[PDB]
Amino acid sequence: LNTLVSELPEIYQTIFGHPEWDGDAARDCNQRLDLITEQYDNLSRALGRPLNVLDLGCAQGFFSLSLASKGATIVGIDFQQENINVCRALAEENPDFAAEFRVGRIEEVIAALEEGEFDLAIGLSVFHHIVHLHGIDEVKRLLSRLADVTQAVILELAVKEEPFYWGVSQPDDPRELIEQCAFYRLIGEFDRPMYLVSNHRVLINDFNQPFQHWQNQPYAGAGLAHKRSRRYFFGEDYVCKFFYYDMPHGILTAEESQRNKHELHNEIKFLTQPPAGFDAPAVLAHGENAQSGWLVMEKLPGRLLSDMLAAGEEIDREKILGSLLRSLAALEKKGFWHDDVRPWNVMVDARQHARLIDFGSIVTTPTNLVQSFFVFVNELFLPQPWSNWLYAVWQEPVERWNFALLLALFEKK
Ligand SMILES: Nc1ncnc2c1ncn2[C@@H]1O[C@H](COP(=O)(O)OP(=O)(O)OP(=O)(O)O)[C@@H](O)[C@H]1O
Ligand SMILES: C[S@@+](CC[C@H](N)C(=O)[O-])C[C@H]1O[C@@H](n2cnc3c(N)ncnc32)[C@H](O)[C@@H]1O
Ligand SMILES: [Mg+2]
Ligand SMILES: [Mg+2]
Repeated sequence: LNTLVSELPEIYQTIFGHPEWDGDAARDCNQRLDLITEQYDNLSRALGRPLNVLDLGCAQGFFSLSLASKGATIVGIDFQQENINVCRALAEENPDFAAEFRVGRIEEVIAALEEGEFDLAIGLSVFHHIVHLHGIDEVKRLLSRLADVTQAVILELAVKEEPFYWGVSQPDDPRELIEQCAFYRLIGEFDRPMYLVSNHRVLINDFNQPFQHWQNQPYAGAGLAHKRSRRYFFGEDYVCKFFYYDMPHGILTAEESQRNKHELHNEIKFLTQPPAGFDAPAVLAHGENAQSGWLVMEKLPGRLLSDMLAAGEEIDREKILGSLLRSLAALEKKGFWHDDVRPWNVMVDARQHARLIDFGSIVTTPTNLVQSFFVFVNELFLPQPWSNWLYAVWQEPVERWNFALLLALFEKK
């Protein structure tokens, strides 16, 4: 071992189980391990078993042995013979660690990966070299591939502003390397951001679950209103709203950024403590960091009224309207209003019962929202008896218009 460590061109990491070398090492390593193992455990638990882990550019093997040290079956790749020779030496000293090391290039290793081989892959301070060599677009395709064949990827990414010659080749924002992947979240920063990424699972600390589908817009036909700053992930029994407070390319203004904040805090305040006698979807998890915030809630069944109308579906307008008026009256009695009641925020189930979603639209201060509900009634459809209903409402003075009165009048023929 002694000789193998002199044979290293550089001592990059702490050498595992050998404090004699801790001054020679360029990187102290512990702060980043505690974040990596914290995520190892989360995903280990969610999968229900120990993990297969791929350590890309493993250096002197510190992170792979540290993980093998907890039942992980690891593979370590580095393109320097000297590095792996040290890795195996350390692995031989720890003989019951399931630990294997290969001399290889990340580009080829990733190219040859089959889906499921590894649950977790780790790429710390290595992709910048590859961006310099092969370019931004080639590295995005490597990382898409790597995310597709694993459940989770941890990356620590060098940034352009660093005073090295390869800095100029890097994108403006390190998020440019991973924004094409479905899910990403910043989990730390050192002296360099560290991201947890996945194309298969929502990875929040208390909510680690696969998703079947995700979208970068709220509904068919929403356009680009949120400038792609909100992501929506659909599981079996949940929906996760993930809002970025800040985006690459500077595209989100300060006001757009506040909008993402207010709307999310507000929804959480509401769903966390909803007014008695109001069936609101349950909060399964929520949190935020400096970059973003998230809310995970129970998935209501059915389809958006907007899509049912788009597909020309046969709907019961009486049942949709009554159920929707019953809950708007109910909210109103308890001092709440929804300021965005439109087809695309109404979910309709198989029995034609209608529920609101998008509860960040809730305000707690009436006629102006009733007025606007007439646009909704109009989008919904005037035949009778709904022409009479509406004229009955219009005989009252506008100041008197509210949802109790819309509902009362609607219950008379
Ligand atoms: N509880 C839920 N159950 C089922 N689907 C939901 C639920 N919450 C949200 N959705 C779906 O996710 C989409 C986005 O949700 P929502 O409309 O609440 O987000 P938003 O960010 O407020 O967007 P916008 O205000 O632009 O409509 C909805 O259009 C709907 O398809
Ligand atoms: C700066 S280090 C990072 C070490 C370790 N992941 C960490 O952060 O502690 C970069 C490592 O990646 C290896 N490396 C760089 N480019 C590589 C490539 N294309 N293929 C394989 N290994 C590479 C180097 O040999 C070196 O050990
Ligand atoms: Mg909506
Ligand atoms: Mg909304």
